[PDB]
Amino acid sequence: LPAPKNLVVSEVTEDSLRLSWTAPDAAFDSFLIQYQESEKVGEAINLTVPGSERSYDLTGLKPGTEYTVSIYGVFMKMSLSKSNPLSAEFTTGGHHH
Amino acid sequence: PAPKNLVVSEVTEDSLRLSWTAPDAAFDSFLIQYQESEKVGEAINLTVPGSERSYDLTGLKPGTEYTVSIYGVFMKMSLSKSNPLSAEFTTGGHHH
Ligand code: NA
Repeated sequence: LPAPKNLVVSEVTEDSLRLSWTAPDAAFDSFLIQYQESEKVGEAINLTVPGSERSYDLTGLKPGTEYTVSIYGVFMKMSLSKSNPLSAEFTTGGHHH
Repeated sequence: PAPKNLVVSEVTEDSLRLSWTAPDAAFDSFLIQYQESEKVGEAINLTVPGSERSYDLTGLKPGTEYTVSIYGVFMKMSLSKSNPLSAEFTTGGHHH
């Protein structure tokens, strides 16, 4: 099954991590990115980005701090379901020929 | 849920005007299938919008029994996520 791959940082500063990853073209409608300080100090944060993105800047971080980052591909599927049928027999007017 | 109360409202020598009931907005459309009863493998299929409660079957043979089936059709939307990809990264600078 499809999934994001190759999660790296392309840039780091004292308060940011610029993420980069790969994914099959149009496999995903969006990405869910979850991040939190690794020791679990501070809030777990959830963000969404468009499915065409392959990079994202995590900003407003604390210096010298380890973060656990998770990325999920998100996909929508549309299908049609069918009820059980209702059936009846009817006869047209007139004389059979 | 499913359509209920399939009847004809009108019959002529060449037509059957179908009528049925369904809960408001239960279905996005209806599938109607019909064929001469004493016949196999000549079925006719069509769809109508989910707001409709009648449909005219025309160009039929006189004095002939027809089997008619109606299905309620609903559009299902699914939202799913892949397996996560996870990594740990350290920001720049000195921890405080
Ligand atoms: Na779901």
